[PDB]
Amino acid sequence: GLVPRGSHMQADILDGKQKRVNLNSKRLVNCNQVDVNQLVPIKYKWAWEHYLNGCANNWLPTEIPMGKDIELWKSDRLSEDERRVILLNLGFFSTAESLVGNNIVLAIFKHVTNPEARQYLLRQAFEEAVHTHTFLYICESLGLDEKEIFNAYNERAAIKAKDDFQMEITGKVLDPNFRTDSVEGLQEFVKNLVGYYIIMEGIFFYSGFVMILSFHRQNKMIGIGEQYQYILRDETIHLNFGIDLINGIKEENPEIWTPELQQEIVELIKRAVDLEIEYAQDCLPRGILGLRASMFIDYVQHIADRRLERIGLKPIYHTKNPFPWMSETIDLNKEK
Amino acid sequence: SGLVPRGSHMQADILDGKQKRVNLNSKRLVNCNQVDVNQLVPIKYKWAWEHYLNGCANNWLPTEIPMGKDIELWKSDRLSEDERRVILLNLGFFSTAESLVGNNIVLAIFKHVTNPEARQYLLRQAFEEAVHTHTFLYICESLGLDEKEIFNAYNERAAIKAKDDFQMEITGKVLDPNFRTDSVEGLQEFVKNLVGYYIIMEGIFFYSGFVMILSFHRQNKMIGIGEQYQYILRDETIHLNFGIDLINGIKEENPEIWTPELQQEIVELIKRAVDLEIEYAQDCLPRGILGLRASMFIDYVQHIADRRLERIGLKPIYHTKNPFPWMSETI
Repeated sequence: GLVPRGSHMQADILDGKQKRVNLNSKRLVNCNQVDVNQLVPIKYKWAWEHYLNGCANNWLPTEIPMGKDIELWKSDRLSEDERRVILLNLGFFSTAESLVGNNIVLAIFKHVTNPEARQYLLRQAFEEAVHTHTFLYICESLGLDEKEIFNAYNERAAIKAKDDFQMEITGKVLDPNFRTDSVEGLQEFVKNLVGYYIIMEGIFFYSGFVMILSFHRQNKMIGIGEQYQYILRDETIHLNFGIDLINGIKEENPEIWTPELQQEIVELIKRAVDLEIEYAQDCLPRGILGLRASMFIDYVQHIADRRLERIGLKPIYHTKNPFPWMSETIDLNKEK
Repeated sequence: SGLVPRGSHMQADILDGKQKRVNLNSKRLVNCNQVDVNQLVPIKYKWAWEHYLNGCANNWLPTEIPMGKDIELWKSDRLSEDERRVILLNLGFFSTAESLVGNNIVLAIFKHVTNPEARQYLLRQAFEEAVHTHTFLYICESLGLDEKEIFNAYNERAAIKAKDDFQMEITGKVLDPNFRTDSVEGLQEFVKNLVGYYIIMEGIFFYSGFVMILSFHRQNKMIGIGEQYQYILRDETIHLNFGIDLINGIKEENPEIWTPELQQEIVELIKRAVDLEIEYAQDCLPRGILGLRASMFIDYVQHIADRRLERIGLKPIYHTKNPFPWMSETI
């Protein structure tokens, strides 16, 4: 257990040694008593593990062949109703990933005063960029009008409704005056976290996944499908991290978790469910093979219940999952 | 290139929403509030997108690089006290330097680069900083170093602190929650931050260290650390090229900011960085090690400074030769 002479670096600023970080002084928010620039010693092992797991999931949209997708898209084989599902989903996702990425950088990162959690955030934000690249790649491959697709959240009411809601639940976290060192401020911050991790990534995205992966299972648009499988694998970790972060902040700041905040989070999730159901209905006015709006009523309620449970809230809908295969692809894409 | 099929268009039910489609010619690198920043398309800055694609093609993780030979050498008496000093001081500086760079991308740069393709690159770059930070943790754990001792070096070692303090100063007022780039003064301050982090920190302050560590690698010493630094160098080369492109792009779009006064201030900042970096090299090398002496870094740091100056349209000022020409070899 012995190293040779000179294996330590020597300080010439003696008072500087006090800036070594006390592990137990570290906190997820409002931590100004220790140096946030030093990674060590790691306190939140869960955050570090999410980071390592994400790093092991590198993929690039350009590694996935689109030849069969292009051939199918350009043919007359797809019904207009099938195309409608694909186009609306691309429309929503093309900008939703940028909304998530921008929120990580511009809202979340400043207030998560912890280096190991920030490491994960940097991986997460980069993954959003990869997802955005996916939608560009799909548009270019299929010869879609890229501006029509990317502007969809400004042109289609059911998509705009979801993203206007997102803006509302973002709160004032972007404001130069926003701070998390009041009870009210930290509560607002937690609502932003619920909005992005639980609602946008955990409910809005998972519903899109069923629509697209339903095509994949029918051997239609399998290039898009494979890309969405990779996206789902990432989003599984994003969600797990977000849940851990919310639960960690609650534990360290129990005064924020009032009946009032609890009830508001429940109402926000209810509003998300209604908006996602309305979106599914816009995607499926008549339904397509293997996909009807009524199935999404049950599915969206089901997953909302699962999200509520994970952050210590009671399930409210009690519906069953009409897509058992999603759980099996969820199983295959489970975090280590 | 096939025909657009019937029914393959997304139909609008908000009729005036079409106005929000982004006009290519309206996009700008800074102060762009006339178009929607959330939509990537249409891509204007091809150079930014190219840097993004290049970074994505460079994936690596430190845990993929075996440390067995490095551990054996570190435990042996075949590495001198002086060689250990060079390694430890560099690990000390780099362990927090990448966190500083990444934090600045997120907390200072991203908000004000009002362009989605440039932001795609920034997210890739910030993730690469995280990979580099991981690298230094992994080296510490592999070699059984005191991790708190290494990561706290920038608070404990004067020559390291001097570099990072200068870095805090040149960061300017960009972190002020009310800082804005929509004035000549504001944009000049922002450009000074870009020079500070891309040119000075990533383009000069990393370079004595690269030379020192890669010199060990060329002598077959600590080849595990060496390989990790080779991957870091590959990333850092793209970081620098992006930063130079961004600075030059902002200048082109806002030429009124590039005043003789600003040009002179930037030269003076780079001169101060050179002095600090030479002092850091002197701290690493109180005595010579094979092919490395403190005096060599006077020539080298000045040489690379001249190269950085040229790339952002400023005249070289030192005119020194490069004593480490092998740094320009491809691996």
